[PDB]
Amino acid sequence: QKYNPFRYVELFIVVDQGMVTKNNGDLDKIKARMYELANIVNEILRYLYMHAALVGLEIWSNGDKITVKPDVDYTLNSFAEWRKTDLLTRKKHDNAQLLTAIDFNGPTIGYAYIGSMCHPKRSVAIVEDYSPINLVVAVIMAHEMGHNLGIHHDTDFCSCGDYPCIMGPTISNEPSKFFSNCSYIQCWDFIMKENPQCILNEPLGTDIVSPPVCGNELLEVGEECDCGTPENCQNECCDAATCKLKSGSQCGHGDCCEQCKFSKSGTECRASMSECDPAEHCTGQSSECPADVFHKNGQPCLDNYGYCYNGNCPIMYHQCYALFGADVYEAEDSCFKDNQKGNYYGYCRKENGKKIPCAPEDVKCGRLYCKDNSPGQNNPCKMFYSNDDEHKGMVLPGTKCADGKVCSNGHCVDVA
Amino acid sequence: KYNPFRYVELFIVVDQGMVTKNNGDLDKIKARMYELANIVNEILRYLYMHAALVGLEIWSNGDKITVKPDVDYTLNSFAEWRKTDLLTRKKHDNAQLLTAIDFNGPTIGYAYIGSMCHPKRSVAIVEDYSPINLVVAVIMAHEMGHNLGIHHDTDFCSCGDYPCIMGPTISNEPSKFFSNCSYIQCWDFIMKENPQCILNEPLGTDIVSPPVCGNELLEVGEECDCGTPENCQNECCDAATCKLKSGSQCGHGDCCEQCKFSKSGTECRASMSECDPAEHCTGQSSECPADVFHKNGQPCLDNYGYCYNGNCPIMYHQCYALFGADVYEAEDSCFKDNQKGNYYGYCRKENGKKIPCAPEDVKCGRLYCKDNSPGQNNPCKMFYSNDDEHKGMVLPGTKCADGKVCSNGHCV
Ligand SMILES: CC(C)C[C@H](NC(=O)c1ccco1)C(=O)N[C@@H](Cc1c[nH]c2ccccc12)C(=O)O
Ligand SMILES: CC(C)C[C@H](NC(=O)c1ccco1)C(=O)N[C@@H](Cc1c[nH]c2ccccc12)C(=O)O
Ligand SMILES: *[C@@H]1O[C@H](CO)[C@@H](O)[C@H](O)[C@H]1NC(C)=O
Ligand SMILES: [Ca+2]
Ligand SMILES: [Ca+2]
Ligand SMILES: [Ca+2]
Ligand SMILES: [Ca+2]
Ligand SMILES: [Ca+2]
Ligand SMILES: [Ca+2]
Ligand SMILES: [Zn+2]
Ligand SMILES: [Zn+2]
Repeated sequence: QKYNPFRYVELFIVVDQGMVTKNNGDLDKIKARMYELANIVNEILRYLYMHAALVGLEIWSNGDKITVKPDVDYTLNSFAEWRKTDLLTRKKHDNAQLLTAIDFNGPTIGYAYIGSMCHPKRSVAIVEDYSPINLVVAVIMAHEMGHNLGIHHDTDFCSCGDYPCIMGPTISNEPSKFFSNCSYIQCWDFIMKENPQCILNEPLGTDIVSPPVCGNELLEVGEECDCGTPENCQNECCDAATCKLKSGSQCGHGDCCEQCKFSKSGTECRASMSECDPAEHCTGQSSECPADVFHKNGQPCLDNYGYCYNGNCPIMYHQCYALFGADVYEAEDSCFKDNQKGNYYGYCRKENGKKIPCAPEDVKCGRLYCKDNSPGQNNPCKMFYSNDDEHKGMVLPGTKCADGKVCSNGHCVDVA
Repeated sequence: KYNPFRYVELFIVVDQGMVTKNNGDLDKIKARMYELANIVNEILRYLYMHAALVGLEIWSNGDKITVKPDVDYTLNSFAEWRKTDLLTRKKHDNAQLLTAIDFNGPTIGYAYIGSMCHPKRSVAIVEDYSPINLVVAVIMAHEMGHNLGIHHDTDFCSCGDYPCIMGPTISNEPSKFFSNCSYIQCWDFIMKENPQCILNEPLGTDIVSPPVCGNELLEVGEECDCGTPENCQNECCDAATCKLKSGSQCGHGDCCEQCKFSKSGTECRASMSECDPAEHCTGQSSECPADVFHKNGQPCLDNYGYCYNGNCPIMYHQCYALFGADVYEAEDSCFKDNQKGNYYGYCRKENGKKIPCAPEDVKCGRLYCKDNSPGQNNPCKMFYSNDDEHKGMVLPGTKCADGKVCSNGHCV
């Protein structure tokens, strides 16, 4: 299971009603451009060791499914909410942008949550159809996505050469394709230090909706392999320019592809996480590490210390350990009553602003309590809270709150 | 010149139990304390650490705290003594109480985890478990390693076929070796939570125990010292005479280029700011000058700040440190939640207890910064973690007005 240096943003573009009428209804033409923007956005991000892959296009040729308002802050929280409640529940994807004809107040031609990549709500960005030039619109797209990647503007002695850089204070008439030194650092700081696990997988060709394109470094339909331009290709299994495999190779992609041949059967290709993570192994007859399989969510795991959840086994014990280190354990039940106060630290589910208190049963599903015996600092009900992320130190969704019960969204709901 | 090592400046406090046990022979106790401290420096070398005994206090009259058999009491009591008494009249990084009175849950040692340099918590307690110096020494090494965020050797950390310093339990025949985990954790805690109080190198005169040749600590009567002749790697000093070999000039301190002097203008000390007048050497100077600063209050940085202990603290620079780029100084109006008296909003502390700011001292408690993150707009964002309520307080010495500044929670 080799380590991929790249990440991948499985993008989802939405196009507003406004934008459509601009284009006289030509749905096919829109699609065509959204396919092209995508490839320029992936071109651009390559410097950052990142790819951009269009896994969904949804044109509101019917009508805007949210009110697209001139004030760009309302509109963004609005698109972020629809992204989460409607789009996400219908389609898997990492990041969604909204292209629009609507004139924003600023004037602002782009607006996007900082360091949000992968956040169920905030991994989003609004983008003005600020020009017919695709190089321009794509630069804006890549720019906002950069903000999501937690990149801030260039300042001071940031450089991308003697051209206009992507995260420059403001856009040029004749824009370049170049992120800046400052951008590359800030972006990889965000990955290293926030880890958006969701951009980790290479998207499958079937998964991608743009006409397959050879040399974009995205394996796609009809391609036997892809490894960029002839000048960049390190894959001696692949004819960079024709995207077909070379002579004897049975493969030129995947974790189950060695030298150029298929991986021996039994060859582990996806390491197990926990006991809710059955390992995967190569078929001996294919080129890709077989799909990932977990156990039955809710399965007695860890000598019945926990009930499974997405391949892992969340037990209060480990949760303490992470927060508070060696020799610290689960606290007295009494400690959890502080969850009903509904204050800065004690609660269950923040809904979209306020801190909702805990139900006297749901108290084992808010802020966590641990019995810290750190000499000279013994404290029965040790708790953890930073407003640097109020989630650090809340019980993980999936944790036993009793027997035959788990914490689902603030609640100690029932198991089955 | 960057120094790998850190230097624990240890202070030992000996209790009454001990004293009676030695029938009051102080001249003796002193002698053993010196030995212990030396043994404890040997041990530590592996962590690239040193222990230097810069203080020793035998309670041969009164006992300065009622050391109870509840180690946790004795410990918090002895910590408060350290900081509200001992530390007032003696500079020192870490302190240890050797007792001869037995503690409860059969306890030979007791120390704060990762407490190194803490005004109150930089201490540990060790028990007169044994006449055997090396046995006692090791407890001291141990409860120090605790002080340093070092944990019990889990289940398979190793150090040869010897019992290791941070083993679950002590053996009948201890050894001077720290385990690999220990090296790791040590420096993680040092890297991560860097304690500044162990960076300076003890002056030879800062040390109270009889100078030693080949202990890796420059002292009085020594020209240089670089440990055993087996470990001494600078070809400038005979590591047994400690007075430099054939025609060597110097051998320690920054200003010594392999066995000889530096020269003039040669910058010698860091310069945190413009409030730190670099200081260079001169040749004829075997070492570096004393760290000159700037008469506190000397205007600095476009007239946004006034100096302090070497740096130049301004509100803005302090928002950027906590929150990153694009987060600037908040309007005075936010700072007003510092008279609220609540978990985040005070101006200082009297006794565990928080004092709300007077309207006057307001830009002198919790910090507030303007954060316009799209979708997450917050005009008066501040930092608060129960890991350290102090993280986010305005920095002791920061400009809060034309001419006025912050000190111990006031704009004055
Ligand atoms: C407050 C407002 C003025 C910020 C801008 N608006 C514009 O820059 C604009 C409108 C018409 C001409 O310029 C904004 O929308 N900022 C956006 C877009 C942006 C900022 N820098 C670059 C560089 C390259 C491409 C796009 C952008 C932003 O994302 O910050
Ligand atoms: C409650 C009690 C059993 C905890 C131990 N006690 C002992 O270690 C002990 C009692 C009689 C003989 O040994 C404790 O507080 N230990 C200390 C000191 C310690 C533990 N392991 C090592 C290894 C090397 C040096 C010192 C120690 C501790 O801090 O854990
Ligand atoms: C960016 O690169 C240029 C190299 O020309 C350098 O001058 C500039 O200061 C660098 N700054 C950062 C933050 O990398
Ligand atoms: Ca993905
Ligand atoms: Ca391709
Ligand atoms: Ca699996
Ligand atoms: Ca010191
Ligand atoms: Ca010496
Ligand atoms: Ca200076
Ligand atoms: Zn921007
Ligand atoms: Zn211990």
